[PDB]
Amino acid sequence: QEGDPEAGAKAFNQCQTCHVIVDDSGTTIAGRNAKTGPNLYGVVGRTAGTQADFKGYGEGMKEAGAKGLAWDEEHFVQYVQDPTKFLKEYTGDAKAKGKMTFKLKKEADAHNIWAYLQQVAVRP
Ligand code: HEC
Repeated sequence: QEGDPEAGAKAFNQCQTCHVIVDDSGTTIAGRNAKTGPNLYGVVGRTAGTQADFKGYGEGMKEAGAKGLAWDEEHFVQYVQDPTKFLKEYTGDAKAKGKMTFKLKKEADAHNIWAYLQQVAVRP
Protein backbone atom coordinates (compact mmCIF):
# COMPACT_ATOMS: atom_id res chain seq x y z
CA GLN A 1 0.00 0.00 0.00
CA GLU A 2 2.55 2.72 0.66
CA GLY A 3 5.10 1.30 -1.74
CA ASP A 4 5.52 2.19 -5.43
CA PRO A 5 3.86 -0.41 -7.53
CA GLU A 6 5.68 0.76 -10.61
CA ALA A 7 8.98 0.54 -8.86
CA GLY A 8 7.88 -2.88 -7.71
CA ALA A 9 6.99 -4.13 -11.09
CA LYS A 10 10.58 -3.46 -11.95
CA ALA A 11 11.94 -4.92 -8.74
CA PHE A 12 9.94 -8.04 -9.45
CA ASN A 13 12.56 -9.01 -11.97
CA GLN A 14 14.45 -10.36 -8.97
CA CYS A 15 11.67 -12.83 -8.26
CA GLN A 16 10.89 -14.02 -11.72
CA THR A 17 13.87 -16.32 -11.79
CA CYS A 18 11.79 -18.54 -9.56
CA HIS A 19 8.21 -17.24 -9.52
CA VAL A 20 5.60 -16.28 -12.00
CA ILE A 21 2.32 -14.49 -11.68
CA VAL A 22 -0.29 -16.29 -13.74
CA ASP A 23 -4.00 -15.50 -13.29
CA ASP A 24 -6.74 -18.09 -13.27
CA SER A 25 -7.37 -17.60 -16.91
CA GLY A 26 -3.79 -18.58 -17.47
CA THR A 27 -2.36 -15.26 -18.60
CA THR A 28 1.18 -14.46 -17.53
CA ILE A 29 1.21 -11.19 -15.69
CA ALA A 30 4.88 -11.34 -14.76
CA GLY A 31 7.72 -13.78 -15.28
CA ARG A 32 7.86 -16.41 -17.94
CA ASN A 33 7.83 -20.03 -16.77
CA ALA A 34 9.80 -20.36 -13.50
CA LYS A 35 8.52 -23.15 -11.35
CA THR A 36 11.04 -23.28 -8.52
CA GLY A 37 8.75 -21.15 -6.39
CA PRO A 38 4.95 -21.01 -6.22
CA ASN A 39 2.74 -18.99 -8.57
CA LEU A 40 2.50 -15.64 -6.74
CA TYR A 41 -0.89 -14.82 -8.21
CA GLY A 42 -3.39 -14.64 -5.43
CA VAL A 43 -0.72 -14.65 -2.73
CA VAL A 44 -2.12 -11.51 -1.09
CA GLY A 45 -3.87 -12.72 1.99
CA ARG A 46 -3.20 -16.33 1.13
CA THR A 47 -2.36 -18.93 3.74
CA ALA A 48 1.30 -19.61 3.63
CA GLY A 49 2.27 -22.89 1.97
CA THR A 50 -1.08 -23.57 0.38
CA GLN A 51 -0.77 -22.69 -3.32
CA ALA A 52 -2.67 -25.52 -4.97
CA ASP A 53 -0.25 -26.25 -7.80
CA PHE A 54 2.93 -26.02 -5.80
CA LYS A 55 4.58 -29.20 -4.78
CA GLY A 56 7.92 -27.99 -3.43
CA TYR A 57 6.94 -26.30 -0.16
CA GLY A 58 9.17 -26.93 2.80
CA GLU A 59 7.76 -28.27 6.04
CA GLY A 60 8.43 -24.98 7.78
CA MET A 61 6.26 -23.13 5.26
CA LYS A 62 3.44 -25.67 5.45
CA GLU A 63 3.53 -25.50 9.19
CA ALA A 64 3.61 -21.74 9.45
CA GLY A 65 0.49 -21.71 7.27
CA ALA A 66 -0.94 -24.37 9.59
CA LYS A 67 -0.18 -22.15 12.58
CA GLY A 68 -2.15 -19.41 10.91
CA LEU A 69 0.11 -17.44 8.60
CA ALA A 70 -1.68 -15.67 5.73
CA TRP A 71 0.37 -13.15 3.75
CA ASP A 72 -0.02 -9.46 4.50
CA GLU A 73 2.60 -6.77 4.02
CA GLU A 74 4.28 -6.87 7.35
CA HIS A 75 4.92 -10.53 7.22
CA PHE A 76 5.73 -10.67 3.53
CA VAL A 77 8.46 -8.07 4.13
CA GLN A 78 9.99 -9.73 7.13
CA TYR A 79 9.95 -13.03 5.35
CA VAL A 80 11.70 -12.04 2.12
CA GLN A 81 14.27 -10.18 4.21
CA ASP A 82 15.38 -13.25 6.09
CA PRO A 83 13.34 -16.30 5.28
CA THR A 84 14.90 -18.71 7.80
CA LYS A 85 14.84 -16.28 10.63
CA PHE A 86 11.15 -15.68 9.95
CA LEU A 87 10.26 -19.33 9.69
CA LYS A 88 12.04 -20.07 12.94
CA GLU A 89 10.29 -17.41 14.90
CA TYR A 90 6.82 -17.84 13.38
CA THR A 91 7.10 -21.55 13.50
CA GLY A 92 8.81 -21.67 16.84
CA ASP A 93 10.94 -24.35 15.40
CA ALA A 94 14.58 -23.37 15.94
CA LYS A 95 15.41 -25.92 13.33
CA ALA A 96 13.27 -24.63 10.45
CA LYS A 97 15.11 -23.37 7.35
CA GLY A 98 12.87 -23.40 4.32
CA LYS A 99 13.54 -24.04 0.71
CA MET A 100 14.87 -20.56 0.04
CA THR A 101 17.25 -18.86 2.41
CA PHE A 102 18.74 -15.87 0.54
CA LYS A 103 17.94 -12.56 2.22
CA LEU A 104 16.54 -9.65 0.24
CA LYS A 105 18.97 -6.80 -0.13
CA LYS A 106 16.63 -3.76 0.13
CA GLU A 107 13.59 -3.30 2.33
CA ALA A 108 12.12 -0.82 -0.07
CA ASP A 109 12.00 -3.39 -2.81
CA ALA A 110 9.96 -5.49 -0.46
CA HIS A 111 7.39 -2.74 0.05
CA ASN A 112 7.33 -1.92 -3.59
CA ILE A 113 6.88 -5.41 -4.79
CA TRP A 114 3.98 -5.66 -2.30
CA ALA A 115 2.31 -2.55 -3.66
CA TYR A 116 2.67 -4.17 -7.12
CA LEU A 117 1.25 -7.46 -6.06
CA GLN A 118 -1.65 -5.52 -4.52
CA GLN A 119 -2.19 -4.08 -7.95
CA VAL A 120 -1.82 -7.20 -10.13
CA ALA A 121 -1.97 -10.35 -8.02
CA VAL A 122 -5.27 -9.98 -6.17
CA ARG A 123 -7.65 -12.77 -6.94
CA PRO A 124 -11.06 -11.08 -7.14
C1 HEC B 1 14.42 -18.85 -6.25
C2 HEC B 1 15.86 -18.87 -6.04
C3 HEC B 1 13.61 -17.91 -5.60
C4 HEC B 1 13.68 -16.57 -5.75
C5 HEC B 1 14.72 -15.83 -6.59
C6 HEC B 1 12.54 -16.00 -5.05
N1 HEC B 1 11.79 -16.99 -4.43
FE1 HEC B 1 10.15 -16.75 -3.37
N2 HEC B 1 10.13 -18.68 -3.00
C7 HEC B 1 11.00 -19.64 -3.51
C8 HEC B 1 10.67 -20.95 -2.98
C9 HEC B 1 11.34 -22.25 -3.35
C10 HEC B 1 9.65 -20.81 -2.14
C11 HEC B 1 9.18 -21.86 -1.17
C12 HEC B 1 9.69 -21.58 0.24
C13 HEC B 1 9.64 -22.83 1.09
O1 HEC B 1 10.29 -22.88 2.13
O2 HEC B 1 8.77 -23.64 0.82
C14 HEC B 1 9.28 -19.41 -2.18
C15 HEC B 1 8.21 -18.87 -1.51
C16 HEC B 1 7.83 -17.56 -1.58
C17 HEC B 1 6.68 -17.01 -0.90
C18 HEC B 1 5.59 -17.78 -0.15
C19 HEC B 1 4.38 -17.90 -1.04
C20 HEC B 1 3.49 -19.01 -0.62
O3 HEC B 1 2.85 -19.57 -1.49
O4 HEC B 1 3.16 -19.05 0.55
C21 HEC B 1 6.69 -15.67 -1.15
C22 HEC B 1 5.81 -14.65 -0.45
C23 HEC B 1 7.81 -15.44 -2.04
N3 HEC B 1 8.51 -16.59 -2.31
C24 HEC B 1 8.16 -14.19 -2.51
C25 HEC B 1 9.25 -13.91 -3.33
C26 HEC B 1 9.58 -12.58 -3.78
C27 HEC B 1 8.70 -11.36 -3.48
C28 HEC B 1 10.72 -12.69 -4.54
C29 HEC B 1 11.43 -11.62 -5.15
C30 HEC B 1 11.94 -10.50 -4.37
C31 HEC B 1 11.06 -14.10 -4.52
N4 HEC B 1 10.15 -14.85 -3.80
C32 HEC B 1 12.19 -14.66 -5.10
C33 HEC B 1 12.06 -19.40 -4.34
C34 HEC B 1 12.45 -18.16 -4.77
